[PDB]
Amino acid sequence: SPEDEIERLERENEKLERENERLEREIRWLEEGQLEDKVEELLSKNYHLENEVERLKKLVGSGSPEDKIEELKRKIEKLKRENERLERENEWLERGSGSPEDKIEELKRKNRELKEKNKELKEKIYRLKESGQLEDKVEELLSKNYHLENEVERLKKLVGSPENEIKELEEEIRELEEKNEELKRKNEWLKR
Repeated sequence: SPEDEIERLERENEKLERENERLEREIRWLEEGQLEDKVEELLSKNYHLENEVERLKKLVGSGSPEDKIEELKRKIEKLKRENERLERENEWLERGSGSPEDKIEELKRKNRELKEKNKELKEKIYRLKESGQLEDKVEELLSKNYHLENEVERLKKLVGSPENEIKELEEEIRELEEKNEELKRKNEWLKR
């Protein structure tokens, strides 16, 4: 089915999109690097991020709400993708296949573009890394900087009251389940 194609290419492109962004940043740091200077300032940046992780960790008194919020955010993601799958089929049934096939065409063009750039970016980094020892240190420290960045934001999506948060997410789940049901009713109505 066309929507099986659409889903696949969106999955693959977003990952490419994310991975290319990281490579862009690495090259931007290694071309700009005076590399010893760049290393020092990455240490300080990672130092500041690790203390923020610690600060935010202490603002979390219990992991039990954290677990719950994480669980609800996952459920919300499941429900949204399923609602999107139902809306696409419903549009397709109502309005025909010309709209997916153009979307697919655009998605396969961007996919090829994204992969071409990925290969170029990755090729540039190997060249940039080259008989250099500082260069790997810079690689690791940027990688660490990426993970600490992600960790600070994870702890920011939590801390504000954790139970007010669970209250919100559970209301959103009610809305999505209501929407899911309407979309399935319209779908069965169409395929009758």
